[PDB]
Amino acid sequence: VSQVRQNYHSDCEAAVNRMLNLELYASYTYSSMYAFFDRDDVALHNVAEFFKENSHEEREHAEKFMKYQNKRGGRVVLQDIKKPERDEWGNTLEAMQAALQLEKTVNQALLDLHKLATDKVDPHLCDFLESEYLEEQVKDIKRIGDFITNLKRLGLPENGMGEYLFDKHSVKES
Amino acid sequence: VSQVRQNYHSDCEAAVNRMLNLELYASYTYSSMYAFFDRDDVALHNVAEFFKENSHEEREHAEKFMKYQNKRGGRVVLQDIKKPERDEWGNTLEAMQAALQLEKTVNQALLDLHKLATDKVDPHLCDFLESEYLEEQVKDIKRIGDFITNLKRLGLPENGMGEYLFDKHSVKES
Amino acid sequence: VSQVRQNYHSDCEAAVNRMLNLELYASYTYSSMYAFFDRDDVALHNVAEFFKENSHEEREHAEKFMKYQNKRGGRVVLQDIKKPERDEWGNTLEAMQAALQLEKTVNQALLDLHKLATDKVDPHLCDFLESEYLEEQVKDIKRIGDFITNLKRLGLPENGMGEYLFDKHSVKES
Amino acid sequence: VSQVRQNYHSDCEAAVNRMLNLELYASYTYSSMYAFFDRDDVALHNVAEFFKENSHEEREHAEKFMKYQNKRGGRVVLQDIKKPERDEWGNTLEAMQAALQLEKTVNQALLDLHKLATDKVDPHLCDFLESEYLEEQVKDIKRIGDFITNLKRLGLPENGMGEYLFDKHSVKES
Ligand SMILES: [Cl-]
Ligand SMILES: [Cl-]
Ligand SMILES: [Cl-]
Ligand SMILES: [Cl-]
Ligand SMILES: [Cl-]
Ligand SMILES: [Cl-]
Ligand SMILES: [Cl-]
Ligand SMILES: [Cl-]
Ligand SMILES: [Cl-]
Ligand SMILES: [Cl-]
Ligand SMILES: [Cl-]
Ligand SMILES: [Cl-]
Ligand SMILES: [Cl-]
Ligand SMILES: [Cl-]
Ligand SMILES: [Cl-]
Ligand SMILES: [Cl-]
Ligand SMILES: [Cl-]
Ligand SMILES: [Cl-]
Ligand SMILES: [Cl-]
Ligand SMILES: [Cl-]
Ligand SMILES: [Cl-]
Ligand SMILES: [Cl-]
Ligand SMILES: [Cl-]
Ligand SMILES: [Cl-]
Ligand SMILES: [Cl-]
Ligand SMILES: [Cl-]
Ligand SMILES: [Cl-]
Ligand SMILES: [Cl-]
Ligand SMILES: [Cl-]
Ligand SMILES: [Cl-]
Ligand SMILES: [Cl-]
Ligand SMILES: [Cl-]
Ligand SMILES: [Cl-]
Ligand SMILES: [Cl-]
Ligand SMILES: [Cl-]
Ligand SMILES: [Cl-]
Ligand SMILES: [Cl-]
Ligand SMILES: [Cl-]
Ligand SMILES: [Cl-]
Ligand SMILES: [Cl-]
Ligand SMILES: [Mg+2]
Ligand SMILES: [Mg+2]
Ligand SMILES: [Mg+2]
Ligand SMILES: [Mg+2]
Ligand SMILES: [Mg+2]
Ligand SMILES: [Mg+2]
Ligand SMILES: [Mg+2]
Ligand SMILES: [Mg+2]
Ligand SMILES: [Mg+2]
Ligand SMILES: [Mg+2]
Ligand SMILES: [Mg+2]
Ligand SMILES: [Mg+2]
Ligand SMILES: [Mg+2]
Ligand SMILES: [Mg+2]
Ligand SMILES: [Mg+2]
Ligand SMILES: [Mg+2]
Ligand SMILES: [Mg+2]
Ligand SMILES: [Mg+2]
Ligand SMILES: [Mg+2]
Ligand SMILES: [Mg+2]
Ligand SMILES: [Mg+2]
Ligand SMILES: [Mg+2]
Ligand SMILES: [Mg+2]
Ligand SMILES: [Mg+2]
Ligand SMILES: [Mg+2]
Ligand SMILES: [Mg+2]
Ligand SMILES: [Mg+2]
Ligand SMILES: [Mg+2]
Ligand SMILES: [Mg+2]
Ligand SMILES: [Mg+2]
Ligand SMILES: [Mg+2]
Ligand SMILES: [Mg+2]
Ligand SMILES: [Mg+2]
Ligand SMILES: [Mg+2]
Ligand SMILES: [Mg+2]
Ligand SMILES: [Mg+2]
Ligand SMILES: [Mg+2]
Ligand SMILES: [Mg+2]
Ligand SMILES: [Mg+2]
Ligand SMILES: [Mg+2]
Ligand SMILES: [Mg+2]
Ligand SMILES: [Mg+2]
Repeated sequence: VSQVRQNYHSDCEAAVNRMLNLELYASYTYSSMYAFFDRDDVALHNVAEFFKENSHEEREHAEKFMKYQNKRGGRVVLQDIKKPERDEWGNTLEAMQAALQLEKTVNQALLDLHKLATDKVDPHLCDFLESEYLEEQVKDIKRIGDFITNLKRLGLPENGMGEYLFDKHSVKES
Repeated sequence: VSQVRQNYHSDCEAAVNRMLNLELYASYTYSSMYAFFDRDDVALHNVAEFFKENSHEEREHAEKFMKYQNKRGGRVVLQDIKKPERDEWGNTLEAMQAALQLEKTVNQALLDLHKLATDKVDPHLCDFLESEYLEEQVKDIKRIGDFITNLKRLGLPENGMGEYLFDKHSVKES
Repeated sequence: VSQVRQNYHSDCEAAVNRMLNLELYASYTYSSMYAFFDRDDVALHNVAEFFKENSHEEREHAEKFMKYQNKRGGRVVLQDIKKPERDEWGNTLEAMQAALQLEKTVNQALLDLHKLATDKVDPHLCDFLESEYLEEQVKDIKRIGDFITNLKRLGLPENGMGEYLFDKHSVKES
Repeated sequence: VSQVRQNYHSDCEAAVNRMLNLELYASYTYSSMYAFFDRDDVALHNVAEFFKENSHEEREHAEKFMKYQNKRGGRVVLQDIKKPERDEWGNTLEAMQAALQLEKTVNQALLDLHKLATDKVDPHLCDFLESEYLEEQVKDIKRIGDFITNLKRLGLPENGMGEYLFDKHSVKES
C-alpha cells in the first residue's frame, strides 16, 4: 500500500487509468483532424489550428490524471493509444460532428467515473472531476454544437464558400 | 434558533466544533516540532521553519471553521487544546512520519465530516470541505510522503550527512 | 497525385509516417518515466520534469513530421502508439540507460530515413533531417551519456544520497 | 583561373548562370501578373500585390546567384530575360495555376542543379541550394496549392463573389 493512500478504491484507481487512456485517444483523434485540414487539398488552416490546440489540451487532461493518480497513491498504468477511427475527415462539418461525438464520449466516461467515485464515497475524486473536467466538457460541447449549427446554416457540405467563410470567421485566426 | 440558520443540522454544528479543535491540536503539534528542530542540539533550521509555517496554516484552518460556524448560525464551542503526543521528535524522519500520520488523522476527520454533511443533505458544507480542505490535505500528504521517501534514500536515521542535505535542499531556505 | 508533389518517393512518404509513429512512441515512453519519478515512493521531481519536457519535445518532433508530410504532398497515416516497454523504471540510472537506448533507436531510424532519402535523390528530405533532427539527437545522446557517467560516479544504484544529489544538481530545478 | 576558385566545375558555373536567368524569368512573369490584377477591369489589388512581392523575391534569388558565382570565382554571364508566356492571366485561379507550374519549373531546375553539384562533388553548392533555395520552394509550392484548393472551393472561375472574397481573406491586405 502507498504511504499516502487514503480513501482511494482500487476500482477508482483503475478507472482513472482508463480515463487517462481515453484522453490520450481524444488527443490523437484531434491530431489526425489537424493533419487533415493542413493537407494541400483541404487547406482550412484556422480549422486545422483549432483541432491542433484541442489535441494539446486533451494531452494536458491526460497528464493531469497522471498527476492525480500519484497524488492519491495509485499507480499509472499505460495502454496503447489506439489510432483514430478515420484516416480522413471529409470536411469541416463531418469533422465537427465527429468532434461532438468524441466530446460526448469523453463526457460520458467522466460522468461514469463520477458515479463510481460517488459509489465508493470519494469526495476528493468527485471534486476533482467537477472542478477540473465536467464544466470544461459542457462548454466545449456547446462550442462544437454552435459550430455545427453554423456549418449547416452556411450550406455544408455542398457550399464551399460557406466552408471558406466558417474558417475565416468562426474559429480564431492562426 | 439563529435568524440566519437554514439547513444546518445540530450534528454538523457539533462536528465543526470538534474539527476546529483538531485543527488547533495539529497546529500545536507542528509548533512543538518547530521548537524541537530549533534546539541547539538539533539545529535543522529549514526543517524547523517548515513546521512553524505548517503550525500557522493549521491555525488559519481552525479560524476558517470559526467563521464558517458563524456564517451558518452555529455557535463556536471551544475545548482545551491537548498538548502534542511527544515532547521530543527524534530526528527529521521520525518527525515527518508523525506529520504524515497527523495529516491522515486530520484528513480522516474531514472525510468523516463530509459523510455527515452528505447524510444531513448539506451541500454548502460538502462544498466548503471539498473547496477549502480536502485537496489541500491530499497535496500536503503527498508532499510529506515524498519527503519520507527522500529521507529514507538519504539514509536516515543513521546518515547525519543525509539529514543535513535534506534540510539544505528539500525544504525551502529560511 | 497531390498538386504540390514533386520528387517525393512513395517509400519516403511511408518511412516518414513510420518515423512519426516512433517519435510518438518515444514521447509516450518519456511520459511514463515522468509519472514514475513523480510517484510518492520515488519522488525525484527534477528527474520527473526532465522526462516530462522530453515527452513534449518528442511530440513536437512528431507534429513537425506531420507538417512535413503535408508540405511535400504525402498523406499522414497514423498507427497505434504502443505503450512503453516497462511500467516501472527502477531508478534514475536504469531510466537514463533506457533513455540512451531510446535516443539511439530514434537516431538509427533517422539515419535510415536519410539513407532512403539519399537513395531516392531527395535533397529536401536530407536537408530536413540534417537541419531539424540529426544534430538534436547527437546533442541529446551526449547529454544522457554524461548523465549516466555521473550517476555511476555517484554510486547508483546503491547510493541513495548520490541519486538525491543528481536530482538537485545535474538536472534543471523545476 | 580565378585566384579564389577551388572545387568549382565549369558545368556548375554554367548551370548557375542558367538558373540565374530562370529566376529573372520567374520575376518577370510575376511582374506581368501584378500588372494584370492592377488593371481597372480586373481590380484585385491584394492578389496584384502578392504577385508584385513574389516578383521582388525572385529578383533577390537571381542576385544571390550572382553573388554566389563571384564568391566561387565563376563569371556571371547574362542572357535575355524572355517575356512571360501570356500577356493576360484570365483570373485568380488561372494565374495561381500558372504560378504553381512556374514554381515547380524553378524547383525542378534547382533539383537538377543539386544533382549536378552532387555529381561534381561540390558540397558547398549542395549546401547553398539546400539552405537558401529548396525549402523556400517547397513552402511556396504548398502555399500556392492551398490557394488553388480554396479558389476551387470558392467556385472559380464562375463565382465572382468567391474571387472577391479570396482577395479579401486569403492574401495579405495591401
Ligand atoms: Cl485506500
Ligand atoms: Cl473514509
Ligand atoms: Cl480498494
Ligand atoms: Cl489499470
Ligand atoms: Cl485491442
Ligand atoms: Cl477513413
Ligand atoms: Cl466517439
Ligand atoms: Cl471544469
Ligand atoms: Cl451549395
Ligand atoms: Cl466576409
Ligand atoms: Cl472581415
Ligand atoms: Cl437549520
Ligand atoms: Cl433543505
Ligand atoms: Cl438540527
Ligand atoms: Cl460542540
Ligand atoms: Cl480529556
Ligand atoms: Cl517524548
Ligand atoms: Cl495522528
Ligand atoms: Cl482544498
Ligand atoms: Cl550511515
Ligand atoms: Cl550539495
Ligand atoms: Cl547548492
Ligand atoms: Cl513525386
Ligand atoms: Cl528530381
Ligand atoms: Cl513514388
Ligand atoms: Cl504509411
Ligand atoms: Cl502490433
Ligand atoms: Cl515493468
Ligand atoms: Cl529503445
Ligand atoms: Cl538538428
Ligand atoms: Cl552505496
Ligand atoms: Cl576549380
Ligand atoms: Cl575537392
Ligand atoms: Cl572544370
Ligand atoms: Cl554560361
Ligand atoms: Cl531564343
Ligand atoms: Cl495571352
Ligand atoms: Cl512554367
Ligand atoms: Cl531554403
Ligand atoms: Cl457561380
Ligand atoms: Mg512503503
Ligand atoms: Mg487495484
Ligand atoms: Mg478506453
Ligand atoms: Mg479531455
Ligand atoms: Mg487497431
Ligand atoms: Mg468550476
Ligand atoms: Mg477552454
Ligand atoms: Mg476542449
Ligand atoms: Mg460561444
Ligand atoms: Mg458546392
Ligand atoms: Mg434572534
Ligand atoms: Mg446542537
Ligand atoms: Mg478531537
Ligand atoms: Mg488543517
Ligand atoms: Mg493530558
Ligand atoms: Mg479546489
Ligand atoms: Mg499549501
Ligand atoms: Mg499543510
Ligand atoms: Mg512536490
Ligand atoms: Mg551516523
Ligand atoms: Mg487534385
Ligand atoms: Mg505510397
Ligand atoms: Mg515503428
Ligand atoms: Mg524525437
Ligand atoms: Mg502490446
Ligand atoms: Mg548532403
Ligand atoms: Mg545543410
Ligand atoms: Mg544545424
Ligand atoms: Mg534541446
Ligand atoms: Mg531530446
Ligand atoms: Mg553538457
Ligand atoms: Mg543504499
Ligand atoms: Mg589572376
Ligand atoms: Mg566554363
Ligand atoms: Mg533557361
Ligand atoms: Mg526563385
Ligand atoms: Mg520571344
Ligand atoms: Mg533550411
Ligand atoms: Mg517566404
Ligand atoms: Mg516565392
Ligand atoms: Mg499556410
Ligand atoms: Mg459568375
